[PDB]
Amino acid sequence: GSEFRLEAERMRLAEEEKLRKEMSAKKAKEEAERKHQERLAQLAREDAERELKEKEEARRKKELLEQMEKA
Repeated sequence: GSEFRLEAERMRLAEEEKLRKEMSAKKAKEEAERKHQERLAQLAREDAERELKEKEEARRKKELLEQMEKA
C-alpha cells in the first residue's frame, strides 16, 4: 500500500500546486484590470475638472470685463 498512498499523496500535492499556480493568475488578472479602470477614471476626471476650470475661468473674466466696460 505505501506506493499507492505515495501516489495519492503526490497527486493531491500536484493539485494544491496547480491551484496555487492559478489562484495566483486570477489575482493578477484582477489587479491588471484594477489599475486599468482606476487609471481610466482618473484621466476622465482630471479632464472634466480641467474642462470645467477653463470654462469658468473664462466666464468669470467675461463678466468681469463687461462690468468694467460699464464706465
